[PDB]
Amino acid sequence: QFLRTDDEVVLQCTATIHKEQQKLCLAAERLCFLESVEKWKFMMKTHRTLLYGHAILLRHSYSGMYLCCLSTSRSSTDKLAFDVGLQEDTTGEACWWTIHPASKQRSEGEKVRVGDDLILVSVSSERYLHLSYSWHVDAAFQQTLWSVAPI
Repeated sequence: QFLRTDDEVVLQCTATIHKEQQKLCLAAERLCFLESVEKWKFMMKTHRTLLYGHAILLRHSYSGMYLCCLSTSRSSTDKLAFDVGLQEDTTGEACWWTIHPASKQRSEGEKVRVGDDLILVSVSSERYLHLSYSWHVDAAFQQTLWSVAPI
């Protein structure tokens, strides 16, 4: 089963809480946060299979808004990371993310499988969608690995 646009997914990263790893889910309601309204769909325009190096939108299902890298750096105590949040507007590059493999055992232009560990690169700011500690998401120079499950 490959990953496709319009398929409702949960977007997860591993966090190391009490020296204990668990899978956390991206959520939102105007910035983004983590939990475990966690439902997302990949899109290519305002159910095609996604390829690595494809730029995509992440549409939040409850709200209908998109995950966009912001200007501001207010959620972070690293001032080189940008805030990530929901935006209704989708002209410009800020709501766009390119998908990359975690592993060398996956190539650019290849089909993105479910259960593939993913790296998500902001088109406008060239930063990664990034897990930060509470736990939040920002856009930073350090990579975080994301995986997608069906929901």
